[PDB]
Formats: sequence, C-alpha cells, structure tokens
Amino acid sequence: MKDYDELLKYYELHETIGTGGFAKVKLACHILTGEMVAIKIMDKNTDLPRIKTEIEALKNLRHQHICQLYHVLETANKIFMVLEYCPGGELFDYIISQDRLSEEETRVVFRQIVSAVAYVHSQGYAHRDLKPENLLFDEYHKLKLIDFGLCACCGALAYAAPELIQGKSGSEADVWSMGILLYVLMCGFLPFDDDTAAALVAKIMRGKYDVPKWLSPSSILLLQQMLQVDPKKRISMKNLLNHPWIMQDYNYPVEWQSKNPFIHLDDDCVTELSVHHRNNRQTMEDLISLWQYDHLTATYLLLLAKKARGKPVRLR
Ligand SMILES: [NH3+]CCCOc1cc(-c2cn[nH]c2)ccc1C(=O)Nc1ccccc1
Repeated sequence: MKDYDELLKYYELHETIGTGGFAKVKLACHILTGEMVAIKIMDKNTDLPRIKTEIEALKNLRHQHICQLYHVLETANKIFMVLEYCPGGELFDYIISQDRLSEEETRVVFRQIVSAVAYVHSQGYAHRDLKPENLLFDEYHKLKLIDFGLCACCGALAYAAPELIQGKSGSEADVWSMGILLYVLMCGFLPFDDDTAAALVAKIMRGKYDVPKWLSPSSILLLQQMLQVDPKKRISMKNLLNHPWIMQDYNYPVEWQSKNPFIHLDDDCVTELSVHHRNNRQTMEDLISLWQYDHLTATYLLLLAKKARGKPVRLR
C-alpha cells in the first residue's frame, strides 16, 4: 500500500511472524546499519490506548533485559513500532518443549527476570502482565521483556496477585507474578489452575498450592516468600536481589542497573553519524540527545548494537 512508503525509505521488509490482529509482526532489515529488526504493524482504523501506554513506557525505559524500541513511524492509517530482534522465541514455548527446568537452569533465567523488573520499578513503572509469553530470547540466549500494554490493571488471571483481583492495588503484584513464573519453570505447570474463572479466583485467594517432590527446600522457602496472599508479607525487591537462592551458584546479587544509557553518547557512533549526515559533533551530540524515536534514534542505537557484536562501525 501507500502506508509503507515512509517505512520502505528506512527498512527492507522480510518474513511475517505475526498473523492475527494488529499484534501482527513482520521481520525487517535496517537499510543503513544492516542490522536485523522486528516491526510491529498497528492500524489505528480497526486497543490503541495499550499502544500509547507501551510506546510512552518504552521511550523512557532502557535496559539490557528490556526489548528495545528504536523507531516510531506514524502514517495516517498505521502506527509502526521498530523493536529489537529476539529470534530465540518465547520463554513459554521454551518451557512446554523441555518439560520443566532444573533449579540450576531456572536461576540463570530468573536472575534476568529479577534484573528487568527491579529496573522497571526503579523507573516508577509496574509491568502488570508478567508471564512466560511476555519474555523472549535474543540470539545470545538472553531474555528480553515485552508487552507494556499495562503500566504505572489486570493481565492474565493465572499470574494475577490476590489484591489485584479484589481491586486493592502496585509493584507487589509483579513480585507475586514472578513467584508464579518461578513455580512454572521448576514444575512445568501452574500452581493455581482450573476450568472456570470463578474457580481460579477462589484458588488464588486461599493461596494453597501443591509442592512437587522434586523441589528443593531452598526453592520451597523462596516460593512461600514470593507467594504470600498478604502483599505486606510479600518479599521486597531489595531482599529479592540478594536472596540466598538467587545467590546459590553466583556469589554476588542481581546486577539490576541499566548498562544502556540515555545521557551518554558513544564517540565511535556520534562521529560515524557525522560523516553521513554531513555535519560535526556538538551539533550531532545534541541532535542524538533529542531522543525523538525517529530514523536518527534507530540508526544510533543499531550502530551501538553493531559495535557490541564485534563488527566494524559503519553505515552504508
Ligand atoms: N506480538 C508478538 C510478536 C513477537 O515478536 C516481537 C514482539 C515484540 C514486542 C511486542 N510488543 N512489545 C514488544 C518485540 C520483538 C519481537 C521479535 O523480535 N520477535 C521475533 C523476531 C524474529 C524471530 C522470532 C521472533
């Protein structure tokens, strides 16, 4: 169509891996850097507050375990979101293939979850829809959080904290959500499951769940700290980070602080953008710091990705 005309100035489109709604996702290729991206194609004409809440949160959140927003491109009929390439699939699909994971393996995965959410909370937000479908793997087998549709709001019931279902919410509901996630990783089934919703709300409030035989007392203890019906009783992120289970095969707490900065500009990247946009530093160093999430924001971030993979820093 004529909607893809501003898109095709910057991206060489590829295979669709999204068939169902505006949740439709085409693979893409950045023309300048040569780096692989994923394009979410939303049409406004067809829930668009979930698109607006997402974009706003992603513009302000920047983290090694959060799926990066590079470019927002808004024609008359359509909203395009250009996001990081996660070829490794859903953590959901990873679990249901493997038939549950070992404590050693779940920790490797779970420490990346703690890292992302601890930063989300440090930035004033709460995700409100944490589930293994909303955590994807990049090509280096490292996790990236998605779907900021709800933010600082009911997501999926199986993962919803009791106080949230009651209408008594803000970041404690995420700690419970991570406690449901920790169980499914180690068991390969939900701690609270039924046929009807009124039956599933009944099982959450009461809070009694099964403890499979193969679970360690270290796991059993952390699960009961995270799966408390009282959110005041629920373990704090400050105590989660340096928990002894979190530590078990790592002698150091979860590194939660962002290695991906907003203020700091890479010198190799600011200079390579100059020799192509026909300008100088100071004029470019402030132009990148605009963070408009236009073509310049996509080109900078993907160059900063290109440098990190070991390849030489160049645009075409
Ligand atoms: N609606 C879910 C589509 C899954 O694709 C993505 C969605 C988001 C997303 C949606 N909302 N927020 C982030 C971010 C990245 C991807 C992605 O890179 N997927 C992928 C690419 C290549 C191969 C396999 C998977």
